Amino acid sequence: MDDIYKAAVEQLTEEQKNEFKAAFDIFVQGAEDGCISTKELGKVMRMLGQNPTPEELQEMIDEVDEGTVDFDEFLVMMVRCMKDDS
Ligand SMILES: [Ca+2]
Repeated sequence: MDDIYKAAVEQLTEEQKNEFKAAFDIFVQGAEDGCISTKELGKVMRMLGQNPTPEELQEMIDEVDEGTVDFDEFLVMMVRCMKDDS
C-alpha cells in the first residue's frame, strides 16, 4: 500500500475497516470488479453516514486518484470526509 495512504488508514479501527469494506462491496460485482465509479463514490460514502458535496467529490478524485475508485482510495476519501463533520 502507498505510504501516505497509511496516514489515513491508520486512523480507522478494525471494526470501521470491516464495515466500510462491506459497504464498498455492495457497489461492485465482486467476482469481476475492484472499483466503483465516481457517482457511486458519493453513494457509498452516504451509506456510511457521510455527506460529501459534488465539488468535494471531484476534488477528492483529483487529489487521491492514483473516473474510478478502488477500495484503498475509498478508505482515504472516507477518512478525509469523516474529518469535515461539524
Ligand atoms: Ca461498529
